Amino acid sequence: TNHNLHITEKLEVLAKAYSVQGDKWRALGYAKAINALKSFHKPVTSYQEACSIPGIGKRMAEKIIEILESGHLRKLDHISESVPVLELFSNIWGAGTKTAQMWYQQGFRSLEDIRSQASLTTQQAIGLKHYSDFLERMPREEATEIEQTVQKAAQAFNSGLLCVACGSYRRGKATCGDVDVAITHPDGRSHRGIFSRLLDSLRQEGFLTDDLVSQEENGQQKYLGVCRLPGPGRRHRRLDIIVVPYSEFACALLYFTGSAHFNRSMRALAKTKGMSLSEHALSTAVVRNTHGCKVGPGRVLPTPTEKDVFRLLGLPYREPAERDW
DNA sequence: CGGCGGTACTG
DNA sequence: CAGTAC
DNA sequence: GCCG
Ligand SMILES: Nc1ccn([C@H]2C[C@H](O)[C@@H](COP(=O)(O)OP(=O)(O)OP(=O)(O)O)O2)c(=O)n1
Ligand SMILES: [Ca+2]
Ligand SMILES: [Ca+2]
Repeated sequence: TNHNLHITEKLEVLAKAYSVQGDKWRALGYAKAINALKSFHKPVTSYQEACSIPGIGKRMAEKIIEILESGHLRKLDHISESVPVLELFSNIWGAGTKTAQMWYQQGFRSLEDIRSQASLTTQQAIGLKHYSDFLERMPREEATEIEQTVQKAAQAFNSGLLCVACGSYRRGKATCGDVDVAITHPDGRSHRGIFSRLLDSLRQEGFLTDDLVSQEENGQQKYLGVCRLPGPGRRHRRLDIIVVPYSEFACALLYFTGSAHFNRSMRALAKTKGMSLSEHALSTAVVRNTHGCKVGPGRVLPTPTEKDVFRLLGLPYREPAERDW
């Protein structure tokens, strides 16, 4: 469906360069531009046509036409030499751009330098230890196996527990970066307490190997960690689990499915219509002072299904595969 | 030009 | 609070 | 980077 693949391919490189350098807004504009380019019903044939597309302005149109007519993008040949290294360091889970810059500034140029000389948080050490595993997208069959491991451990405490793999898996992609499992109960009550029990059950199976984010003191809806399927040669994989009350399930699912750019656009649109959208609920506009500052949430508008959220936002419903932005 | 999603942990 | 993540 |  992407009729501008040669253009978007080269735009994404520049976008990634801006991203690993910490120019997050520039990268955002690029992301919206590239998404708009991939959804266009036709290969772009002129500057004027490109400019008429939302998300694309003069500066982006210049590059689009440059790639269209020459087949190349000169700016790519002028990208800083630090960028491949900053990208290398950014590929470590737990390490972002500030950290990458700092490491580069300290002279580090390889994962080996990071291993032997760099100061690493617990999360960064886990990310470094499983660098290759976490960087490799898994086949969705493996994601299925992981999801059903979690589901099997969950429904053992309560067979009525609903478990849905979200993220790229739910959007139907052939490969997944990590497994995203949402859990709830139509009951409305028996979703409570299952967090500790599920985590313990998965730990005793030897399924969970590392924890990145899990605040267990709190009787907590989110877990970020690492798992590995039983059997020889199995890779470590990133696993994220959310447990939500049924009344929020639709917004949770929607959030979890994404994609992230889809979520940002949808929340922006909600904001323009005097509403607020989060993983918890679709609500009315947040409460503000004389100053523009927010001081309180808006009133929750009940949403049993994703379609209800689309409805209350005045949007045509889209299946998960149509949210793959 | 200023704003750019809404949220949550870790240390 | 800065950084990072979903 | 784009948009209003
Ligand atoms: N900045 C972000 C990152 C993620 N998400 C949400 C939407 C995503 O779909 C979901 C899962 O995040 P992932 O990092 O797992 O991204 P995907 O599953 O969509 O793709 P991938 O296969 O690369 O993991 O969380 C979001 O709202 N905002
Ligand atoms: Ca994922
Ligand atoms: Ca994830």
